Amino acid sequence: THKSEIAHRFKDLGEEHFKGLVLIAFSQYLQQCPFDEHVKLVNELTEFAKTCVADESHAGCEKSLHTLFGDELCKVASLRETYGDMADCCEKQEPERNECFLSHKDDSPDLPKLKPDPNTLCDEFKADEKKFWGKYLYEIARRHPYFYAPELLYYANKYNGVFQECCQAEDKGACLLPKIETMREKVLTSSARQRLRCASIQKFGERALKAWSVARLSQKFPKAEFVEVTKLVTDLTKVHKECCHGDLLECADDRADLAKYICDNQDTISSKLKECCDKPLLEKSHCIAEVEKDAIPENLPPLTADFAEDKDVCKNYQEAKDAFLGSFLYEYSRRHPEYAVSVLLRLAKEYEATLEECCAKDDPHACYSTVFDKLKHLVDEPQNLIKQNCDQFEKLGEYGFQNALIVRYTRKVPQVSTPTLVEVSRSLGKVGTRCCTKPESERMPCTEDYLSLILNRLCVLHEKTPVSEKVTKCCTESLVNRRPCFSALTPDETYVPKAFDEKLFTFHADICTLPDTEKQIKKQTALVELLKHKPKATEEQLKTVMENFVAFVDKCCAADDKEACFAVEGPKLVVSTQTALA
Ligand SMILES: O=C(O)c1cc(I)cc(I)c1O
Ligand SMILES: O=C(O)c1cc(I)cc(I)c1O
Ligand SMILES: O=C(O)c1cc(I)cc(I)c1O
Ligand SMILES: O=C(O)c1cc(I)cc(I)c1O
Ligand SMILES: [Ca+2]
Ligand SMILES: [Ca+2]
Ligand SMILES: [Ca+2]
Ligand SMILES: [Ca+2]
Repeated sequence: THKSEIAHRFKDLGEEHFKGLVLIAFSQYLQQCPFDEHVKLVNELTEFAKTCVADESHAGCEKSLHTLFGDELCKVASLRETYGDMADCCEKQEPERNECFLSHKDDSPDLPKLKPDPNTLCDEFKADEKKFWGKYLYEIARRHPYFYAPELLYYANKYNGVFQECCQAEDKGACLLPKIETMREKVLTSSARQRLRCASIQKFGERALKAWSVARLSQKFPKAEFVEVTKLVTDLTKVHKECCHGDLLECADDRADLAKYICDNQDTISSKLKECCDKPLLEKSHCIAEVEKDAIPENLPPLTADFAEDKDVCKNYQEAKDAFLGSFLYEYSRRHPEYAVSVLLRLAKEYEATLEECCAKDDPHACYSTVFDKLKHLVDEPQNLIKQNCDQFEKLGEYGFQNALIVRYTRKVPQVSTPTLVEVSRSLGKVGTRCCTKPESERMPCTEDYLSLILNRLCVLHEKTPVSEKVTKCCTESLVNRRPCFSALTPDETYVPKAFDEKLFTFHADICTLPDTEKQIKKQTALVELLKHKPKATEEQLKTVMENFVAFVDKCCAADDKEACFAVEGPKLVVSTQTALA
């Protein structure tokens, strides 16, 4: 019995989750407002839902969630003061009003860094568990306004489980701290991934997210029929769409239905689902996401048969380009759980091009007969790139490898801003640690997938106020060729070196008194600057400059009166460095 969307969401999801989803919505839309105020919004909106559960015909209950929510945003008194043109949105009609609001969501918000102090935290948690859960929802959402919401609730539960276990113990910090750092990695990954999903939707169509999904599921569910994989992909894709347009109640609902659909059909999807399908809802959906792949069906025809050798290939393609191509991507991926989905979509796109050309020619079959070998370079390229880069990772270690990446990338695209260059090169530096030690069967999936993620963060940060047409080009050409494209950029000698700014290379006694993250960043920032100033420095010249810098920092940190020391050796470094790079 459903004619009120908000009555329906509230009945299906239940009050606790409803409130969590609503809090998240607001925290993602108004990233600057106090936690209190957001709680008040969530409570008025939840009472209005209750009134609707009670009478589904009460005035307003027929209104979509975007309508009701947007209406709540439009009542915030501090709205124009705190967010400006975001308040122009109020003069639009739905869906435009929600598109313009979406468009103000800040991807790199100027916010204090989260640094946990176990006593205050353990105390707050004992005082009020729900409210604790809630500020978690809040701060994380504030920092990731596109966080996949039902998954953020899952993490808020685990967060709670960790605090419930550890606060009991004697050494809180030693219990809390490792667990919180591990989870912080997992949250940052999660965040990245959903940002890529939304941005892909927003820039390349739903069709791209769909293709990716066919590839992913066809990998996990190699036995499932193309029809089943198709249905899964449709529902799952709709889920991502609702979450990317900010309708969280609906995304969480459709997701709960998907997990019900899956746990109810294991027999035609996968034998690896027995475990997952016995957990409570959030845990269940999460487990379904990360599930181990099932066995590949034992005797399978070669791909060559139906896609290169058959005589009707062109005819079949021509009757249903999409189903034919969908079938290609499905059939390739169920056989290769060891290729990265990025590679798989590249193979598929190559296949489409090959066909678009050959099916037009006088004798198509000879043109398409030999396509698979033409497909070979798309697998060879990134196998090689991986081997090569992990070596560099072996000797240098994380931070050495990051310095190489900062060098590479700064030469590559120097019109790009220092903070982004830095953030992105560091993150790229994490790929070796995350992947290189891996047994070969994962290594390509592991690296390519991670890089799409980091390169998407580059695009999203660059799209905002674009400075490198080179970047814009790599980011917006094809979603799937981002990596190769970026790998393919060579440095530019038209690039006129940037004028010398003393401000950029003056260092003070504060650097000794920095959390290490801030140390490495201050340095890495300096390195990026130097390379925008001296585009053509060489690897040895740069290594030496580095040696001089670390000697200098160590020296001045070590004296009991350091400000004098920096005040004196600092310009000595500048001189020396300018002489070396003269
Ligand atoms: O991302 C954070 O800022 C963050 C902060 C805390 I405290 C705990 C976890 I898990 C996080 O992911
Ligand atoms: O990404 C998800 O949230 C997700 C959720 C469900 I339920 C099932 C699969 I396969 C997924 O990939
Ligand atoms: O940075 C790259 O170009 C790169 C590309 C691939 I594919 C794998 C690894 I490890 C990399 O470091
Ligand atoms: O999980 C996904 O469905 C997904 C979708 C896209 I588009 C890109 C990456 I990396 C992903 O992991
Ligand atoms: Ca910003
Ligand atoms: Ca909707
Ligand atoms: Ca709907
Ligand atoms: Ca439902």
